[PDB]
Amino acid sequence: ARRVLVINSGSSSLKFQLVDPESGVAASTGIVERIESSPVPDHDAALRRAFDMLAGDGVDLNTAGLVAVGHRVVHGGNTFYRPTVLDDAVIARLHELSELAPLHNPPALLGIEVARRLLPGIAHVAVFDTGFFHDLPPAAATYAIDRELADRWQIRRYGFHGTSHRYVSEQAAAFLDRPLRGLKQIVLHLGNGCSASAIAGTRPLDTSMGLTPLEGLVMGTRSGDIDPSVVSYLCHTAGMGVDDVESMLNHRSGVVGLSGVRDFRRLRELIESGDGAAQLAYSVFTHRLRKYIGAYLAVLGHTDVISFTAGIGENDAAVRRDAVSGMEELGIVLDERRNLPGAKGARQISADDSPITVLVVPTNEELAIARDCVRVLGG
Amino acid sequence: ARRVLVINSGSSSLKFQLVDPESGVAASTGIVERIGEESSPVPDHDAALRRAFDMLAGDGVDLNTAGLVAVGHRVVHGGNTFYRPTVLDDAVIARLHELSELAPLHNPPALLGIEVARRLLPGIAHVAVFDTGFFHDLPPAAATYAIDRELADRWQIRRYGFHGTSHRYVSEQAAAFLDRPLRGLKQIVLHLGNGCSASAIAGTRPLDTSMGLTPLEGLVMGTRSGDIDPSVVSYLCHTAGMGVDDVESMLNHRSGVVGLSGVRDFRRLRELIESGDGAAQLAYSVFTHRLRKYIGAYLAVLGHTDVISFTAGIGENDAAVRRDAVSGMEELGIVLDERRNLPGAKGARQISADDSPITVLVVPTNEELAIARDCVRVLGG
Repeated sequence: ARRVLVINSGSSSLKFQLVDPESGVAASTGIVERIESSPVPDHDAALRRAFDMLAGDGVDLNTAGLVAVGHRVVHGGNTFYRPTVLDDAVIARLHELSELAPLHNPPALLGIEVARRLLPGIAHVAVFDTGFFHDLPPAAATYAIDRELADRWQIRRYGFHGTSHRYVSEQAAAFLDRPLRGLKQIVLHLGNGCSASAIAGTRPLDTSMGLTPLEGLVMGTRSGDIDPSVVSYLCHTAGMGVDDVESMLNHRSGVVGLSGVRDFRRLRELIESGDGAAQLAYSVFTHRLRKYIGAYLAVLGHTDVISFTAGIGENDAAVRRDAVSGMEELGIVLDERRNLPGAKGARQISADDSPITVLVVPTNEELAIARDCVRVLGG
Repeated sequence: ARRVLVINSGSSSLKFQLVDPESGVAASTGIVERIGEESSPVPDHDAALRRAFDMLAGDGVDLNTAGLVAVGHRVVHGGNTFYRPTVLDDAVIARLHELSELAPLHNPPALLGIEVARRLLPGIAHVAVFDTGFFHDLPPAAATYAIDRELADRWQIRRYGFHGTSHRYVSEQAAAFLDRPLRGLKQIVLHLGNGCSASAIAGTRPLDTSMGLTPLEGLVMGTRSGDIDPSVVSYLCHTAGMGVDDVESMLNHRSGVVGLSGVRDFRRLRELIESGDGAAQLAYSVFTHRLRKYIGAYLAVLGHTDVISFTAGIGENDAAVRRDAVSGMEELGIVLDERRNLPGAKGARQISADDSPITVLVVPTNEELAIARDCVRVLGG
């Protein structure tokens, strides 16, 4: 029996999961936090802690049938898109992308360097969150700005949550018992970050995030779509700097910017007690999502299935209902008995007579990455 | 017969028209160009308007016997302050000056047009009409961006929308073409010209629109980018060393169709495509994909939709653009008819098949007439 250790290395925290790719069982899962007065000063002590934690649940990596270490990287730019076996020269090369993702890419490189020292007798593979969308058609990838300037600095729509969108699309096909290559579909990843995609066969046609993960849907702490003139306008009126504006749009916007709350489950309570700011944030969220659904129906022309996924998507009945209500003339009919809170697994939530099928499909990024590692190392 | 003089006062040029609001008949039309140039006999805005009186005299208008009753002035941005057609006086003009950070390039020359005209025609009433007015009322879920609330409130940041005069007027003509009251109709309007925008409308109330805080947001345009990740500004500061103000200017003046292909006129674009140019085909396909998305989005906002209308310079004339925008949409209720879509006819006309669940029209826009009828109405009779 064989296993893959999957790592997600951010700036103040580190996530890990040890998983068997054939059965899908997770032997051990955990997170190291707060990497100021902390027992974990740097990234070296952090990986050492994860080891102690694995030992504590009865795991030993010499006995566990370890065959690979998989590392998550947010941005592969225009040059890294397939799963990639790591060496010295590939790693040096990866440093050139920090321009595109300065908060997220450098701590992943830290995680790679440490893992390679402490575990030199095992192959290490990088997997890129941008990779599924590398082949977007040019009509959808190209922004309408100065050509020469765009090509020089590699500006285009990159897209994110690629591992999740590809996994759900495959599982939706299996649930329906139909070949994936003959399907057209829409996927909605609703978590702390939010994005939508439109997919034909095995190839994506469009997606809601852009150059960076800021664009598109309304999120927990990010604005999504906004006129790029806000930057200039805030400079000339408020005397705000460019770095200040960008930071406000990433960490002090979305639901928290409108209502003061990040935690989506608190928002329902505050609405029932008559808080006006909370009701406005929920309806701004809902309005943006309805637009992306209609826009992708037109892009596709004919749509077989629509699927909800991630933390909010798999669990929030009110959200799914408010996303597609009043759309029967477009082909969507929801069934209230089936859309009930508290259900489990892949399931149908639309009426039997709905022209377009609607599903909940749970996501499993770590399991998809483990299967990617084994494939690249020769089956 | 009574008549109104309608004025559009830009930085380098001034447009005008003398029109009868009851008959729709335009007695004189024209433009004064190259204002401020060393070569030019027109050094400032005072001389330009005087030039315009002479052309009217040339065209046969005896100004003292023409039955003139108002001057209509168009202004791009009214903020949250001015949204109805407004009788001008010196107090109103002072309040307008304070709004110029919302429109640094377009608002100032329109104020100059007002001040010159009040001095030369002091015994006629003057009226301002705001391109933002129709959208002042958007529902809060469509008007509000998802950013820091205290911040948005202090600096008056919201979706304002533009092409207001055109969207309203076309929505009224569509209802009239069909023999139906406006209050019972849900409709989409597509204004495709040098600038481009879309709206979603329920009776007399707009539900959404594609331009935003400024005219930069939404569809792909002649020289403007439309939608793009706001992170471009940040990214270009750090890597190409560009200043905020130069990015803004690039996004407004060197993007769009021109940025991708080198070309302006859409009639030139077609010839380049049919001759096989690769960059031209790409520019046009990016333009088309963005437009298809806005049509789908607003079908979902409305829920049920009665009619879709094309208008302005491209919408009224270009039959390939219409076909590319709505083909392949039969499962959404749209069926186009090839024979009615052909170039040649002018005037309001149907282009969908007789049995299409959703009706599709071409409806010509007449912004000068709409503005003249507003002047007469606010002046009490």
